Amino acid sequence: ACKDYLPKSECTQFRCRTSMKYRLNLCKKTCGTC
Repeated sequence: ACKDYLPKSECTQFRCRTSMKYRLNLCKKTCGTC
């Protein structure tokens, strides 16, 4: 359902914490949002 546009090194749970882009724009899950 939720894939990643980058590796765990690019999409950090932190990204979804404060950065919206990395969540929806980049990876779905890897960023911690699915």
